[PDB]
Amino acid sequence: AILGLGTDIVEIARIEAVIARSGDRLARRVLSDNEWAIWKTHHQPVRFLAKRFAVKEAAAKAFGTGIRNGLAFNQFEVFNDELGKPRLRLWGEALKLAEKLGVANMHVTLADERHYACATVIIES
Amino acid sequence: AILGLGTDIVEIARIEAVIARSGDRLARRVLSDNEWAIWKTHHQPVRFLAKRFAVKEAAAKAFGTGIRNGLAFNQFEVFNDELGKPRLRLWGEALKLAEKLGVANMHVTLADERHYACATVIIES
Amino acid sequence: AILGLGTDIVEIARIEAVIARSGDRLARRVLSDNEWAIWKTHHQPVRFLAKRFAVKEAAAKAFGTGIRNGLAFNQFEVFNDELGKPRLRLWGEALKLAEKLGVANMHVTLADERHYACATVIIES
Ligand code: NA
Ligand code: NA
Ligand code: NA
Ligand code: NA
Ligand code: NA
Ligand code: NA
Ligand code: NA
Ligand code: NA
Ligand code: NA
Repeated sequence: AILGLGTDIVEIARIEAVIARSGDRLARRVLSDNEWAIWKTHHQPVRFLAKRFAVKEAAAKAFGTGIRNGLAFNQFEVFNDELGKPRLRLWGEALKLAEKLGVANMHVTLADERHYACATVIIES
Repeated sequence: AILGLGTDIVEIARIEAVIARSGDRLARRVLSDNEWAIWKTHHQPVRFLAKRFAVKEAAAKAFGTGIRNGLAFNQFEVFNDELGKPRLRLWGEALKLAEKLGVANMHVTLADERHYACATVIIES
Repeated sequence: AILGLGTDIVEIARIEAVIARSGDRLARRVLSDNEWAIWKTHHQPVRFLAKRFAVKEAAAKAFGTGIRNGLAFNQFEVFNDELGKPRLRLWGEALKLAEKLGVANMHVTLADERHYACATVIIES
């Protein structure tokens, strides 16, 4: 029943340094068009981006494919449900891959301390 | 089937600072009566509290309840079995919630370094 | 169904300090023959060893640390498949224990930042 498992850890100060070197580049690689617009106006953009990077990198690793099946970051996004829990929403080729794998349930968890954000994703049939 | 997933990370030095500001308040909030009695005489109270917080916060996220404070920290506790695996024991509304969700198994794992403790919890039917 | 869950976090500088004190001792203890051969010529050997330690401690916790004696980190070999995905290959008593437990699938995920490596392992029937 478990189709894949993924984890990530992000050092928030490293993302801050990346933004200072190359501006919006990291945000546009990692965020969807929708999420990019929220980062542009967020009050804690570095922490927002660090936590999203953690979730989306964990989700990409959970899907677990090489370049042949690229779950590009620009075809899925994270949102919070009514309880504040992170949830994944997929479209385009990202959603097509989930259908091909027979993904029936996705589990997402995220935590952050001052200096690090960590996330785990499990996809299941 | 996986019913929920939760993870947490705790910066031990942040817990140390919390204790310096407000004494036993954090311990009284996170620990059950039984766990409080061990903390009172523990040789590493800060680390004991940091690791229990990580496990119990991970566990609350795995239950992922919309019941306002449905998995209250004062209604469950952690112990180790003969294999060294951390285990959850629930009473009151916490146990009622577990029964309503149909929880048949609870998997808990915990790790700590000098500066951080982390934990992941999966509940399953 | 899930047979076990384990997580670990490794402070890389702690591994680096161990190596400065006792050289190859740690690597020779925890790594399998295959992993030892990579450690000897790796361009980032300390980071290699720290990440392997994270997987081996996570996998040990998943199987159950106090189960038996004669289990050892060098029997939890990690390798990369043709996609670069980390995978477990078991030898000796670890392989026997897996067969006794009815392990049908093993899921491994690993992530590293500059100061920490973390891993989670799930074994399943
Ligand atoms: Na921190
Ligand atoms: Na306190
Ligand atoms: Na204890
Ligand atoms: Na115990
Ligand atoms: Na348990
Ligand atoms: Na700390
Ligand atoms: Na540490
Ligand atoms: Na050594
Ligand atoms: Na780091």
